[PDB]
Amino acid sequence: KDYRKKYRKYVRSRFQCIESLNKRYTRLRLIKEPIKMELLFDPDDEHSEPVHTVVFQGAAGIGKTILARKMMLDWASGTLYQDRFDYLFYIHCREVSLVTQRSLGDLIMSCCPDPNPPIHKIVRKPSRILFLMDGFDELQGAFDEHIGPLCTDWQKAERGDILLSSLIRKKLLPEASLLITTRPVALEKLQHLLDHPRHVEILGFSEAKRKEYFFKYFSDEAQARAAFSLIQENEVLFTMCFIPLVCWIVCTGLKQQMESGKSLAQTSKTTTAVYVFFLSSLLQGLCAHLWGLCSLAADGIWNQKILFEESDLRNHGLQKADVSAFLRMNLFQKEVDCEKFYSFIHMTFQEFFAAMYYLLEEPSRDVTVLLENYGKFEKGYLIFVVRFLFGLVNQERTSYLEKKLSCKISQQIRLELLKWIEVKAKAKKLQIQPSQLELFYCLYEMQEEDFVQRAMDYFPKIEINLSTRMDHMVSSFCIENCHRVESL
Ligand SMILES: Nc1ncnc2c1ncn2[C@@H]1O[C@H](COP(=O)(O)OP(=O)(O)O)[C@@H](O)[C@H]1O
Ligand SMILES: Cc1cc2ccc(-c3nnc(N[C@@H]4CCCN(C)C4)cc3C)nc2[nH]1
Repeated sequence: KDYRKKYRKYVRSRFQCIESLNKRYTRLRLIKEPIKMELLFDPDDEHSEPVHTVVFQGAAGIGKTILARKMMLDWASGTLYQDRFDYLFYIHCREVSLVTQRSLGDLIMSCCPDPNPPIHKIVRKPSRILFLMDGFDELQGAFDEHIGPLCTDWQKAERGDILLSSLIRKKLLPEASLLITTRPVALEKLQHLLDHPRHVEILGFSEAKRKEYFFKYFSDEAQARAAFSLIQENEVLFTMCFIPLVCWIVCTGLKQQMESGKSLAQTSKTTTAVYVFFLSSLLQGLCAHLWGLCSLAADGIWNQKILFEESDLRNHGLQKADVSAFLRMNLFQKEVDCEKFYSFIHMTFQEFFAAMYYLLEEPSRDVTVLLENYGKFEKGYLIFVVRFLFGLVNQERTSYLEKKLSCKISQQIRLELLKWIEVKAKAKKLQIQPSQLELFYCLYEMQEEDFVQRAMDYFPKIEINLSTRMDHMVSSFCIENCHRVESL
């Protein structure tokens, strides 16, 4: 009752996101599988009982964390679920340990600012509690559908996985509501726990909300109009910029380019080119400390570590003053509340530095054992580590950041990636690790006509499910680059 006011006051301040949240927040697209946020838990024309679990699936960098943090802010402001919920607990999945034996009560007290919250007054009305589980795919370690026995005691301390699994399966607080956000890769795992979920898909910015971001970002109109014109003139960038992280990256790259007397131009055609163009803006240190940055990201992927403490990055080379050269330029950030923990600006940037590690001119650098771990939740699926390898390996493509890669080892990786394509194409009897469309996403990043032409001849037929204009772009490139032993 009176504590709800104290918790709401805390949620109002901690979710300010001054990395205002509102000052940059742009309307994200949400579709049921046109949904009004307030009626997410309201049952449909058929159901009489309300929805208890709602699943937000969306792209990497689409803004799942920003939507969760916006919901938290709007709720504590009064706007959202004023009469539907009394408590909204934000569970940052990357911070939750899958092995750490903890109770559901312990978890709720992590979301509380005070040391002694009234945990019994809080779980008094479970139906009035909504668990905002952010980043299910970001749960470090293996999340198995076989873990057990399940939990039905909120006070009982069970293994992190058993605890989260029991909450998802609605075994723990059955009438408490749940909002799980995740990339669609991990939806295979999540589907096996969900008790009648209502699926929703985050589809980034609309064609109008794309322009809107460019105008909330650029305080000047003459800057905003010119930066959006660069996106309109570029077919690939325009398509890519529905993803808000892509908008942030492009605007920040063009902002650094604007700082100099350099006429606006981004001739980027691949996701790898977008990340290499962005990183090259920050290269004025990130040249001598490139070995550390890549080894830290690779070690943090092989053993599932998003948050690296002071001791992780100290042993990796980057000292106390090097981390300041990465924080101010926007490459490293302080997370895990007011504690000395440093994680990458995004999981896609960690997967980028993990991919770059294998290509630096000198964990292990065996792409063979890296590719064997592809498609596993316990390793982060490695979707982007492989994609960035395909793009960086690109021989007929070089910038400043690409010139610091061994041309001898990037050729060996090129031949290894082509064998991996041949293996996946022929033995299609897999319960999906690299889908046929995902293999088209890998060949798109590659871009080289000598490689894509050879890699395309392995596929017997084209069987893919096109969903976004990106799917029909990436796969059309591969179809155009595929031609038989005598087609004509
Ligand atoms: N609606 C939005 N408005 C403004 N920026 C956004 C929005 N959604 C995402 N972002 C940008 O994307 C970045 C990462 O997105 P995030 O919400 O963490 O997505 P995900 O969890 O799907 O990777 C944010 O730090 C921010 O720069
Ligand atoms: C910041 C940022 C850059 C970026 C570039 C591409 C994508 C992306 N990648 N793959 C998609 N769908 C395929 C479908 C087949 C299976 N594979 C694994 C997934 C869809 C999207 C939007 N997300 C991105 N985020």
